[PDB]
Amino acid sequence: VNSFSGYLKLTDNVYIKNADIVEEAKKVKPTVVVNAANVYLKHGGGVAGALNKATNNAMQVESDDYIATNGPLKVGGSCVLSGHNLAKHCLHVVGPNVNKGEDIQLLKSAYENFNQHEVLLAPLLSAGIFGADPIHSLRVCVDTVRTNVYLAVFDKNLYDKLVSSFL
Ligand SMILES: CCOC(=O)Nc1cccc2c1[nH]c1ncnc(NN3CCCC3=O)c12
Ligand SMILES: [Cl-]
Repeated sequence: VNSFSGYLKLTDNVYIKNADIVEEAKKVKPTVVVNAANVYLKHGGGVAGALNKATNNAMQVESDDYIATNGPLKVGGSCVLSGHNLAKHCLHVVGPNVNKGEDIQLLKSAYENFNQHEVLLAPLLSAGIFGADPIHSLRVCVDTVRTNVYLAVFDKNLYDKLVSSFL
């Protein structure tokens, strides 16, 4: 048993809710919140901008030190950093950005990072400003992640479409 509340169960291990991931994280304080990161960990907008804003820019400060030491992530890759006031840890995962021409096939690799964590609160990778079809992202999530994932979908109309179209 865990403290995630109000989720619809899609599969044995995937759950979904219409929620603002920032508010969900602040309420639940999960062990792991997933950020929709880019390779430079520049948290300017979308989920990343909102998560970083909620940390009063501490996420960005930590991220800039990480990049200065390690260089950029790979598309499809991840790193574990602090969750600040939102979670114990933040798993920064880079899904392919279709608006940059990045290979949508890398979305499966991105979701594989979730399997290193028993339970996660996460957004749909490559959705929103990353330009992929969220219905496709949900399918890849369900077919790739084997650990317990709680998906927060900000947009109510999209949430309803994701549920109603789920196979
Ligand atoms: C002050 C904090 O409040 C907010 O950021 N609210 C808010 C506004 C607009 C969109 C989202 C949002 N929260 C979200 N959490 C998670 N995925 C969000 N969108 N995506 C990104 C990919 C698919 C999707 O529904 C949003
Ligand atoms: Cl977004």
